[PDB]
Amino acid sequence: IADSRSLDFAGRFLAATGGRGVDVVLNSLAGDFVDASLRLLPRGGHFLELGKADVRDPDRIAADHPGVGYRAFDLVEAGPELVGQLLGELMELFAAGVLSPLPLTVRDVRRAREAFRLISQARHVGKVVLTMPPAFGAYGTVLVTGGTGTLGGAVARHLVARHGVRHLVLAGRSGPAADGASALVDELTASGAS
Ligand SMILES: NC(=O)c1ccc[n+]([C@@H]2O[C@H](COP(=O)([O-])OP(=O)(O)OC[C@H]3O[C@@H](n4cnc5c(N)ncnc54)[C@H](OP(=O)(O)O)[C@@H]3O)[C@@H](O)[C@H]2O)c1
Repeated sequence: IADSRSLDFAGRFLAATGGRGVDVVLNSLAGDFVDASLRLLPRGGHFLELGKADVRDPDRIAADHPGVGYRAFDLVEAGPELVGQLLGELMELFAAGVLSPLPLTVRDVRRAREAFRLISQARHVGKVVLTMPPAFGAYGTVLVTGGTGTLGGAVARHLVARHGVRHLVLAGRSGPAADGASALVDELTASGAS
């Protein structure tokens, strides 16, 4: 480990590798950091830049730092067919217990301003995720307890009418015995919902 806000790392790690340096260097930092990092490829290797400030020419790097293939890249350069394979390979590993989702700072999308402030102040933890408003869907089941009531049944009619609900379970102590129950079922089932 070493501090990211100084350049001590550059001569701290070459000293820890005994001058061999490393074999690959993934950068996000700009400015003087770019050159200070190439110093950790004395024996050459890969050096690859995510940051889009201070992009460099692969050839004047290969010259000034023999055996260093430099490529600044963006995830879009992979192409959609490759992403699928890569994502397949990753999901294989998440399911094997090798990779774990990062720490999450979660917010409701309607509260997105504050979320971007967290991010722009570097005060988020790991990954920020925004979660959409509540919604009923035609996929999956919806439970309406007391769905033989003044409105509980009226809600059921309306969920299927304008919320697209296609699967319902109405519940109550009486259950089917409730009056208007088998009548409300036939009414909703005719509306296309199980
Ligand atoms: N309607 C209004 O103007 C109004 C106003 C304010 C608040 N609310 C609230 O809105 C909700 C619906 O009220 P509502 O006006 O439609 O009265 P409701 O017609 O009597 O419907 C209430 C439903 O809840 C069921 N129920 C009672 N106890 C239950 C239990 N332990 N477990 C499962 N189901 C139970 C009843 O079925 P079973 O007896 O067969 O179990 C009944 O079908 C209530 O929670 C009420 O507090 C309604």
